[PDB]
Amino acid sequence: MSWTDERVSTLKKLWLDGLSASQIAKQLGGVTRNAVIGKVHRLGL
DNA sequence: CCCTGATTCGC
DNA sequence: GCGAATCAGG
Repeated sequence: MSWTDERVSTLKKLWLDGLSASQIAKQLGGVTRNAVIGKVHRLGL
């Protein structure tokens, strides 16, 4: 998949909750923990 | 051997 | 903008 606005919203919610990158990756599907960390960085979190 | 985030740069 | 493959550890 791709970083749709929906998926980014989910990432932000879960990260702001303190879930780890691998946990978020598993919840989302379609991305690795690497992709999640990279997106967290580009979002400025 | 399970796990954590951080970074570079080809794509 | 994206994320594999490191980096740097717990």
